[PDB]
Amino acid sequence: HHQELCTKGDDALVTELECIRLRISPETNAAFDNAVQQLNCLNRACAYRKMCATNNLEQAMSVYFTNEQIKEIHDAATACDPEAHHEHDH
Repeated sequence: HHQELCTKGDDALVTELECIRLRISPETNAAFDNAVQQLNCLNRACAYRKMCATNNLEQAMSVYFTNEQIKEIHDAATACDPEAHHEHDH
């Protein structure tokens, strides 16, 4: 859209920031590391949020992990919950 670059603001993106920094559990480290390596944001939230914007990090990370894997790191990095659920969803 436009105003959809994570409309939960930088604030909740910072919440997710800490829920990205929790080392997570999935291929998160390997995958995003060479992913946000691409974008070279260093900060993995730049990566995650730019996918949230219009993709970016998903290149290398998605090469490494599978769709199901990033389902995990999805709810992992947003809910800070990489083990409990592969998908919290609701």
